[PDB]
Amino acid sequence: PQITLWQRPLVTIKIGGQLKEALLDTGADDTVLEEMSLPGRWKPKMIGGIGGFIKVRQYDQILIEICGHKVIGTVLVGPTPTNVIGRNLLTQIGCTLNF
Amino acid sequence: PQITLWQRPLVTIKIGGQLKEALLDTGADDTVLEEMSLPGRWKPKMIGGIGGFIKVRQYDQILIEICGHKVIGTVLVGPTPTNVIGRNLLTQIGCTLNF
Ligand SMILES: CC(C)(C)OC(=O)N[C@@H](Cc1ccccc1)[C@@H](O)CN[C@@H](Cc1ccccc1)C(=O)N[C@@H](CCC(=O)O)C(=O)N[C@@H](Cc1ccccc1)C(N)=O
Repeated sequence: PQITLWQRPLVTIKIGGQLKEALLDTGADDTVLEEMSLPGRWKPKMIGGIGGFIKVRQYDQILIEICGHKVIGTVLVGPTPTNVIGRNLLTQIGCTLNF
Repeated sequence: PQITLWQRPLVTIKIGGQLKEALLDTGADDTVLEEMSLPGRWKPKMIGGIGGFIKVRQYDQILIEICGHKVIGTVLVGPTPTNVIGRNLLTQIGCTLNF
């Protein structure tokens, strides 16, 4: 739908059988979730933002249901303060900015 | 206009007589710009993101022209790696997410 920015753009997502809330973030190249049990293989990675860099684990082809849409993509799991849905998934659900 | 997320959502902004590029970021409560000479009074502040926290200076009622729209709001200036336009200004230009 259409979502204004008067409040944080938080949505419900389903990933790995669990329900979580996540921030739709146009300024994030990647999707990064707070520490969680995810199954499968992975490679370590380092990502950066305002404040510096953190080490996360990268899982590829993970199924996530964002609002009503299912998408498969990479999800980084590590010490982020909040779950953020980045552009790698936002393009999959057809998300656009408008003004 | 309508902007997809296949690439970073970078726009041209004019602030303090200078031209700069900035990222439209729905996941940022605030607008934070790389170190720049801005005139006026300010209060120190600390902001956080993925990676930790940084110290910035806060200027209120600063005029910024984002794309074709003029807006007046708070702008944080400090050591951010890239200029980000946060929700405090995105609401001013009527920016919405859609999918
Ligand atoms: C700007 C500020 C007011 C301090 O708010 C946030 O940081 N907001 C974050 C959400 C949040 C707010 C408050 C509390 C908790 C959580 C989120 O929107 C962050 N958005 C961008 C802001 C930003 C972009 C670029 C530079 C500096 C800052 C970001 O860090 N995005 C990261 C997210 C992690 C990721 O996607 O990997 C990113 O795209 N990083 C890229 C590019 C990069 C590399 C190295 C350094 C900086 C940026 C990357 N591939 O690592």
